[PDB]
Amino acid sequence: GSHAAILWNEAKAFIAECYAELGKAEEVADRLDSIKSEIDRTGSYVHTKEELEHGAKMAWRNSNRCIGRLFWNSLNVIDRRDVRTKEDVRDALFHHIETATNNGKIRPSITIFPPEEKGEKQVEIWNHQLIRYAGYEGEAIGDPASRSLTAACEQLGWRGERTDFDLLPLIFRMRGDEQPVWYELPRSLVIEVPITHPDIEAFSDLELKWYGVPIISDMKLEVGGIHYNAAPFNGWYMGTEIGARNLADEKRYDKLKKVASVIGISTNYNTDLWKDQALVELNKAVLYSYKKQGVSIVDHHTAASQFKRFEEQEEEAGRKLTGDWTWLIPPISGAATHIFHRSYDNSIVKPNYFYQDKPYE
Amino acid sequence: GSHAAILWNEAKAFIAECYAELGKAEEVADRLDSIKSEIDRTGSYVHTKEELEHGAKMAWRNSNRCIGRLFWNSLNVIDRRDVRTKEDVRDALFHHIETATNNGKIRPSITIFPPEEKGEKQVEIWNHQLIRYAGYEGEAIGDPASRSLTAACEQLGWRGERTDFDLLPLIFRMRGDEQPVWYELPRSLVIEVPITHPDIEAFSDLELKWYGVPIISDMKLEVGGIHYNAAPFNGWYMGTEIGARNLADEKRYDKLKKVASVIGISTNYNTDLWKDQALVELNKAVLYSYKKQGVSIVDHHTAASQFKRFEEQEEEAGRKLTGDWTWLIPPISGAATHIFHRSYDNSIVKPNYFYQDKPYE
Ligand code: HEM
Ligand code: HEM
Repeated sequence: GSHAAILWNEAKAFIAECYAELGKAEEVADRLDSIKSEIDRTGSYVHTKEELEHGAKMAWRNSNRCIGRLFWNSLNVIDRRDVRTKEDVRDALFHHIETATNNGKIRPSITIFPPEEKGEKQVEIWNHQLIRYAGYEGEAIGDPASRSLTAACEQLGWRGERTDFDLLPLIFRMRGDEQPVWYELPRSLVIEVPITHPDIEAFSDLELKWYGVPIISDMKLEVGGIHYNAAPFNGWYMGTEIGARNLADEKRYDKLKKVASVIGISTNYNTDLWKDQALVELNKAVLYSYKKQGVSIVDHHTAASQFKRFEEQEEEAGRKLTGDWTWLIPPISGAATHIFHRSYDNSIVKPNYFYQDKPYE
Repeated sequence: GSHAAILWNEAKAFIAECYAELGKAEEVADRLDSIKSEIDRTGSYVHTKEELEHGAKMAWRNSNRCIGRLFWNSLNVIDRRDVRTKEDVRDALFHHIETATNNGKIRPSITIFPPEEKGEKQVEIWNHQLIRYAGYEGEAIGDPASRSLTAACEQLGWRGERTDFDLLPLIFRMRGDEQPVWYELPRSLVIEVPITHPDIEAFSDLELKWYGVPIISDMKLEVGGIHYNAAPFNGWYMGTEIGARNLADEKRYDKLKKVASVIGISTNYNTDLWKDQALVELNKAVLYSYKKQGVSIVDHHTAASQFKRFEEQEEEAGRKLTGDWTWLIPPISGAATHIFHRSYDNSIVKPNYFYQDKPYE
């Protein structure tokens, strides 16, 4: 009743906006008629390859928290709405990792899986990211952010070796099944980068490493009223995400004090700004390491500079710019970028990516 | 008509809340009667020494953008509502600098001047801060943030030597005068700190320096409906304000590239994170310098730690905590403090400090 009404309204808004950008303004009338009859006949409608391809791009462009939006139109859209089995999904996820990694020269990609029909999911991905480390407790081992998902995986037959860098398996659920299935990731498919410093040799004593490609797999892609709960996407890392957050947060790997030790500075006084010096060196190490192994990465300055060019292009295209200041500013030297010195409208514009409730926990 | 109504409403709210914290709950009834008769007789009311003293403190406690709120109850309130002449104001401002500086051991203080009567100001301070550097243009000289006020001062007979660190004079306007008066600051009253590094001797080649005490003199203190447009206040600096903003912003002194040069690093590649390393060293220098000359300063870690204790005390006192995340997080290593990892309610609670339109510009 009310669900068939919201769907039609969001479809009219999307097709108009989408076709206007694609230069197919005359085809709007004939397409909306087909959609109206499709919603009445089945209860939903199917996007064309061109529609969801641009839809996923528009969704990226409207992502307020993303600093890499300059490259929105170069997104590699992989259409996998034809998957029916768990092997199909697995192979699609494996393919995503392979094609996105591209031997280091990372390609911003997204794999589209079947959307929700009558509110029920067809494929449901449990992983936050396709490649992520596990986490445990007695004393902290691994990535604390992954604790709940690690426990869920263990309740399904999976067991990790309990090192700080255990690769969580792929874990997803198919329509009609009560519990999800899991598949260990083939190591040959996963690129990892050991962290070393360009001037400090002792840095390798920390035995730090991180994976090459972040692939967010738990967000919902909303395009024209259609909910693609399963649609993993990826870009390349921005150094700070690793050296200022993942390896620095007290609630994550908490490595600042150990970094200070290998670089030769004391952790006695705050006034010595040891945490800051540790952050700079750890972040330099991250950037040097990724570049050395031939894996794409971008520093926060270059990234902000690229985002500045994005702001200019949106003004040039006549589109309103939206952004979340609190997420756009880098966690290291934010005042050194232009983002800090201006304000952004945090309005939500569709199509976009949204958060969804975690099946575990 | 409507002005006498708003005033009475804000007075009832303030006296109740103020006396409840002071343990004088029974005196509320008799005090509100006197106030009601005072508003009818004159059109406004006069605070008691105890009322505005605690009012200024409560105002500090409600300042969402302030990280040093832990020390709210130790505020040194100086009552100068008895000033009538321009010499009175000048001496009060001179006194403020002297007593607040306290030979380096800075004392958080506030000088209260007469409030607005029928919407018109009695004393109007033009300075953003009592002690601040001037700014000019052909090529950039001094502090760009002070350009407009510097031009206004020059249109009044004042002329600076055009160095990067010229002290702007005190400039204020008395009721009944069309234009403001100005007084040069006595150098013996102003403590300045030359910036040097603990390990790098070449740092002094940058010839950087900053003043010791920041005294915001252009904000409005609102207590119980009474508007104290002139009420300068001060705390001590947090290193980052100087080394990550005042001396780092491209729109301020823009010293990062010159800092990189004296510390021995290249400014060629962003991936080398030279801006970040420059920021750490400049900030360490700031903290070491202030401490060396015996002038109070606090690093961002200690400051966040102190703010954490403030959050706990407000929960313990039963008061709702308000804060602006975007201003509370430090501009250097924000994720290394607890502030970054939580959210804050940006609701405005009175009494508080507000922005007011600049008479110049
Ligand atoms: C191409 C390079 C990319 C860079 C450098 C970049 C960078 C960033 C950064 C630094 C954040 C903050 C992450 C954090 O602090 O947790 C972010 C968030 C985000 N970005 Fe990207 N991004 C890229 C590509 C993409 C792509 C391919 C999409 C989608 C098609 C996208 C969607 C978003 C979304 C929705 C968020 C918020 C996610 C969250 O709330 O956890 N980004 N991005
Ligand atoms: C005692 C030590 C103090 C410290 C360490 C401290 C620190 C800070 C910091 C770091 C900011 C940000 C400044 C910027 O980024 O421009 C701030 C803003 C502010 N603080 Fe403080 N503060 C202190 C005392 C005070 C006192 C004495 C009051 C008032 C009685 C106060 C009122 C505020 C207000 C209203 C703002 C916002 C001002 C603006 O928007 O420009 N603070 N504080």
